[PDB]
Amino acid sequence: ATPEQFRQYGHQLIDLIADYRQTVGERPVMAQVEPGYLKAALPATAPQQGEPFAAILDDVNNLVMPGLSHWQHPDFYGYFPSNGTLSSVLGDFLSTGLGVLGLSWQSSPALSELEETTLDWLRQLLGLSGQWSGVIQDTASTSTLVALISARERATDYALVRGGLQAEPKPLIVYVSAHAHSSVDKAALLAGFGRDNIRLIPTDERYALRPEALQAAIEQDLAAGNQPCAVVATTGTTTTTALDPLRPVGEIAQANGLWLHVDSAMAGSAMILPECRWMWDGIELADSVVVNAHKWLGVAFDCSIYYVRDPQHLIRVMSTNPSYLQSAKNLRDWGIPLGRRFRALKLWFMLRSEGVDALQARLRRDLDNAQWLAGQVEAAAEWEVLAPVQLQTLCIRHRPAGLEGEALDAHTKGWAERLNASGAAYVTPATLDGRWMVRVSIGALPTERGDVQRLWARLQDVIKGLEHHH
Ligand SMILES: *Cc1c(COP(=O)(O)O)cnc(C)c1O
Repeated sequence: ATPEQFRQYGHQLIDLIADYRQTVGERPVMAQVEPGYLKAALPATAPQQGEPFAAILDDVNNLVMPGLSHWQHPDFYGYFPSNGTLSSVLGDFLSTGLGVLGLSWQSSPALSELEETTLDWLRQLLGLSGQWSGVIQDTASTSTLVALISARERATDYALVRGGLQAEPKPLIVYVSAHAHSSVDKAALLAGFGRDNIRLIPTDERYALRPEALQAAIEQDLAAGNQPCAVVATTGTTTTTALDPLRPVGEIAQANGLWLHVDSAMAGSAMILPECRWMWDGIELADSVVVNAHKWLGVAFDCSIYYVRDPQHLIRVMSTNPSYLQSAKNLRDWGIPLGRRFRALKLWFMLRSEGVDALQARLRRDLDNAQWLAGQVEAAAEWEVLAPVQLQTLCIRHRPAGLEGEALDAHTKGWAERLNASGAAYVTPATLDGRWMVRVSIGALPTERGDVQRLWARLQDVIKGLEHHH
């Protein structure tokens, strides 16, 4: 397309996306197609000569829109939100249409310097001290790998410029809560740790790891000749949004020379709320922390924030130059990819356009709406909440009288799959304590108290065999 062909196409697409965001609630939250629907519906080869853009858009309405689960939906409650404020979407347009790449400062100064400013902007909004400095990764997954590669490198004296992992005399252990996200385990394994070497630490009544078990596990490996390396604590676990206690775990990791990396992907955003930073107490004792501004806060995916107190050790590892001294910026050296796009446009536009006053009320909205639905669920007979509601996620279940064990597990994913298939809401079944339950994660951008009331009505009715279509 010419730049003005593109501008005739630009305005048509701006309109299509504006009507989507407007009328999204009118659709089934989750896709109602079958595996193979699109591949069967598409050509088998690329076209030799270009095809008109109206042809695409037709295909976009007629083939692509029915095979979407809608994350930006008032009735989406699944997983954790993947929140896409239209101001940040407007930042992403500009980053793509500009076309620049950061391979170095010189290859575009405005990209790196903006990212430096906006990350410091948010560092302050989260309540973090001045010793913290951040970079945008693509995902928490990558971020925790960065942090476990950082952990490895600290405990092995930068072996990567020598024999690397296989020349180390002692197994490097990684200690995580038994409710830590599956990305934490993978990251260990991609950094070479071995499943054997990852000890899951048991949890408490509130599914938070017991520091007493950590220090038990840690003494036992020293009494085995293994070499403890790193702890990974989770502030807001995926199942129940449990809250690892980071001050006792941070004093342990400090007393034993281990890396404390904190996985605050989901609940990190709440730390712009001053009333919620009890959840983060101890975090100043941590070596790294990751928050997914592309989750709840509302910047469009991808935008994963990683903060270290020792950026000189990050640069040493990722630039594979351990002789480096900070006192004697190049985001190249702050993560895996040597090239980045202008994702700082997204943070900049959202932080500005909305304002910290809007971002605070929204998150406090999802917190307040999750206390409301927990109060109905507690009091309705036959219904129960299985975990504390310290964030905006509820672990709920319905209990027919007499119905225990496997049968109930079937009853629970049955109605969970029936509610999802109706189109009224999107919920994520998940296991807790060897039993199946159902998660309600409240925080999609347009989810307000009216929508949550409805969800509580569809939940009751789906058990009585009543399902709602649009
Ligand atoms: C979502 C999440 C992850 C995964 O982060 P990605 O950005 O999807 O890679 C890891 N840990 C926690 C606690 C999360 O909520």
